[PDB]
Amino acid sequence: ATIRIQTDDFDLNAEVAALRARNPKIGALACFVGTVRDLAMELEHYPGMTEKALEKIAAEAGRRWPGIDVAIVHRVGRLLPLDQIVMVATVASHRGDAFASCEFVMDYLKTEAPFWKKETTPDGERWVDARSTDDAALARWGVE
Amino acid sequence: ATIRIQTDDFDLNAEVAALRARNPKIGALACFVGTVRDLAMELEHYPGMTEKALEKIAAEAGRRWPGIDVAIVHRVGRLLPLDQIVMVATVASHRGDAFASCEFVMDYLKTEAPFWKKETTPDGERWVDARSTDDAALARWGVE
Ligand SMILES: [Br-]
Ligand SMILES: [Br-]
Ligand SMILES: [Br-]
Ligand SMILES: [Br-]
Ligand SMILES: [Br-]
Ligand SMILES: [Br-]
Repeated sequence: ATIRIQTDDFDLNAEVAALRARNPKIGALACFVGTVRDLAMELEHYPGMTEKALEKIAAEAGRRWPGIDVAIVHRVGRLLPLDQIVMVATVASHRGDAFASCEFVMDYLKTEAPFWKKETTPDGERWVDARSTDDAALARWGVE
Repeated sequence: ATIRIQTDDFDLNAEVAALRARNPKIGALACFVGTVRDLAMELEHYPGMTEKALEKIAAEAGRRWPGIDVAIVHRVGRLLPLDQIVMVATVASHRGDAFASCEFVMDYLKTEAPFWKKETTPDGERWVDARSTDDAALARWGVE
């Protein structure tokens, strides 16, 4: 369960190869990459706190789908349109568990991991909670 | 809808970048890579026929989730343990459609795309239908 928050960009290929190297006997790999939509974003985490939340999310995915492995890399800092934001990769013996766990981790990440976005309000620059709400995902995964 | 069957190996990064370059305004990308499990595999397709089936699968994904784009690269030939077999990548405005369409394409590919595996039987070398059966996926996607 390799989880990282960084400012540098990540290499999906390299992260996928390392996950496979840690899981020599299973071969179904699902991944997700989110990128700043071209519709600047300044993202900040809570050092230590946010990583622990991501570790808890990956651990819960492992409880629900025994035998998977999970990698998460999330960026922070000043991110431009088209920049990569986050990648989640999971591996399993079969594609069903790989897809489900990858989407579960993304849903839980987007709704619960502590991140903040900088926004300029009339008072001035503020940091606004970047967590999303997804009520259909919560019902899907059995939580209220 | 870029669909290819080839003997050469593929580069997930390069394929993902090209898909994003064809979809400048949406940023949620889901992908799947299947690899020969380390438990040689000789895979063959039906030239023309198999590509058309993959195109039909991607078109149906586009009918179900308007606004997505889909890329499929499938390998054939003599594939060793740990070799990449197949990649499917989808992009959408939001992660829900990206994940669902990617899994749908993989399920339909694995159960319906014409591929054959070489096997040595008592009579001798034979080519056996490599399509899988998934009855839970068929129910999930509304087909009987
Ligand atoms: Br790490
Ligand atoms: Br995202
Ligand atoms: Br599979
Ligand atoms: Br092509
Ligand atoms: Br596969
Ligand atoms: Br998203």
